[PDB]
Amino acid sequence: PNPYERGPDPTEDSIEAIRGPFSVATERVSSFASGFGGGTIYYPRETDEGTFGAVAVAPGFTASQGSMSWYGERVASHGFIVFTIDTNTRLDAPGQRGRQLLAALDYLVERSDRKVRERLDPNRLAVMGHAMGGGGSLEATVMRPSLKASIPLTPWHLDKTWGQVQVPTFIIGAELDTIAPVSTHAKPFYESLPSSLPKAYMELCGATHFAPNIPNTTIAKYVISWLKRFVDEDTRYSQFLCPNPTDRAICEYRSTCPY
Ligand SMILES: COC(=O)c1ccc(P(=O)(O)OCCOCc2ccccc2)cc1
Ligand SMILES: [Ca+2]
Ligand SMILES: [Ca+2]
Ligand SMILES: [Cl-]
Repeated sequence: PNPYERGPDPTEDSIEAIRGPFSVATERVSSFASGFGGGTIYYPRETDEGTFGAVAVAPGFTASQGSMSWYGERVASHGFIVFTIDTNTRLDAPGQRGRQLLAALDYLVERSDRKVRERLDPNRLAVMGHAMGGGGSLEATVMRPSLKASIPLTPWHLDKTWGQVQVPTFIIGAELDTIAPVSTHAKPFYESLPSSLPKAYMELCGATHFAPNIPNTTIAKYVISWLKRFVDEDTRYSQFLCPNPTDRAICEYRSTCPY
């Protein structure tokens, strides 16, 4: 009965697939837009099952949306509006990246053209980001507690305490990261999140700081599952999140399961 359920019942094969059951169309947003550097909107074409939630996606320091473009088709085809953004400058700090993620979401709600706006549920928004943009994902949830989900990917931030976060948060770390080492960024972040929050931490064996910038089935399958569970309230995806996954590519996993 869940009004936000989209797509057939999932399997291990369907969440690993490079293409979900929805066909995807795109829209380029100029950098002239206020509040962020523009980006690319990826949306599902089919409307017979209802509107969709959205996730804004930020890159890291010195990087552009091209470092995140593969999340666009992969995630949107499982039933989401996906907005891979550019920041105002490639040198913006994490707090700036959080502010601009929220401006990108507000663009979708308030400014987008009819093709996008009529496919969107403005009540169900989420944030995701890489490196400093993962620090921005944390920042955005403090700025806006009504967000449905947050996914910081190999996140970087000098602030190590996130005990006021109220948004379900999934931190992905890279075991051999030397730029944002898991021992000094991802793990203290995760441990400082409220213990009553639905949250998870996944550490990828042998991975580096730029693992999130190339197609990665392990990232994709649980990014999709997390957005499904919390943006769509879709408990069909709880089976992949709880108990903790044991994929060979995972070297540590922590969670507040069951949820
Ligand atoms: C300001 O403090 C820092 O130097 C610094 C702190 C954090 C991060 P990041 O968002 O986790 O990195 C993501 C992109 O790789 C960085 C990079 C790429 C290419 C050439 C040099 C550096 C980056 C830099
Ligand atoms: Ca702009
Ligand atoms: Ca464990
Ligand atoms: Cl690295």
